[PDB]
Amino acid sequence: NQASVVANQLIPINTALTLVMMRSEVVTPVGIPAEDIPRLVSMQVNRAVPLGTTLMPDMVKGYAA
Repeated sequence: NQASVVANQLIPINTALTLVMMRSEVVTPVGIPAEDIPRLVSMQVNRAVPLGTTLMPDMVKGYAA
């Protein structure tokens, strides 16, 4: 089924995303699609994102699908 991006470590506020930060899992509710990982790289989050949190569109500065 449909995988989303999930935080693979705590991602602090205002921190640019790296590939080691993002895993993919089938979770609900559904978040940013796992195929968008590659383009989230270097975008910043606007809040701290705890380990295992699904990344949602409103958490990433500048994201529009």
